[PDB]
Amino acid sequence: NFDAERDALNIETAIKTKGVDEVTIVNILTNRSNAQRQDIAFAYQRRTKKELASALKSALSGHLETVILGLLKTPAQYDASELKASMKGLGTDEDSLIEIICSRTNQELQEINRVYKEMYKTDLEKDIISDTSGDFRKLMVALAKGRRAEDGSVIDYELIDQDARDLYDAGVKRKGTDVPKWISIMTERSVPHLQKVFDRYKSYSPYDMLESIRKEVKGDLENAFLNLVQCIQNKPLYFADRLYDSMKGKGTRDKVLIRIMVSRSEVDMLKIRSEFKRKYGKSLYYYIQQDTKGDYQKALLYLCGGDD
Ligand SMILES: [Ca+2]
Ligand SMILES: [Ca+2]
Ligand SMILES: [Ca+2]
Ligand SMILES: [Ca+2]
Ligand SMILES: [Ca+2]
Ligand SMILES: [Ca+2]
Ligand SMILES: [Ca+2]
Repeated sequence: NFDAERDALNIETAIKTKGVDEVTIVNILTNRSNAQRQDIAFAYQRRTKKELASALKSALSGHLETVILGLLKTPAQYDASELKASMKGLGTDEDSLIEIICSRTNQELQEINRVYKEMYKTDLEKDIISDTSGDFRKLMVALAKGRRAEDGSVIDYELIDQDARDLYDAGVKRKGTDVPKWISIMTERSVPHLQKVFDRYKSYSPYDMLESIRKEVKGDLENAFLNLVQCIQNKPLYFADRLYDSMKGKGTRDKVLIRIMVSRSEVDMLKIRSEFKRKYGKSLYYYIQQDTKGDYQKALLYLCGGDD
């Protein structure tokens, strides 16, 4: 039913339309898959002798442009560029770096690592190492390797218990914190395993994993661990809370809102929407409506997929 050549045509027309027909441009790209958008972009370049992304960059502006260009990139290219941007210039955008490095799976990170080097001619790890220091750097480096254990069929009950005690002994039960021990367990073990480990941890500790983290560390490192545990325990809820934070207050933290909507639209948006509505009483759709306007809002609402 999909027709790249045709979509590339309608978009060329929309762009040509006096004043630029954004509604049409949004209606198409926000209602197509990422793979389909890739075909449309190929069909386009052939018809115009110019890259689709490049054409939309000249034709669009503001937050809408940000949404659209992000959508034209493959998942790995998007993440790679968002990562680069988080480290660009002196200083670092810790939140963004953390959000991506903590939430992506091995398969995603492997591709990201590959695409990153091709795009920027340097390894993601090298840039991370240059932009970070201390335990925070250690954690971000280990997670970025994308070498976490795969979901096994056999539940390792003995390991689950030892990991829990180790986590407990490394923090709550000692002066200071054996951060390396925490980094090792939380980056190497499979997600299903760690979910069980965190439950077993509650059998030994009066405070769960998240609260333990708040008690033991601070700064970027504390932020990384909290984000990571959330992604392990309930990723869809993790994104729902970040979505809530980017819109709850004055204005909007557009960069966060956009990245999540673009990067999770084809992954688990349905679950994010469900967790969001359950926790906040109103739909994700509703919050986007109150915080954004114009073609930008319409674009985000399409990526949302519907109201709840
Ligand atoms: Ca217009
Ligand atoms: Ca522009
Ligand atoms: Ca930097
Ligand atoms: Ca900073
Ligand atoms: Ca301690
Ligand atoms: Ca703290
Ligand atoms: Ca707001």
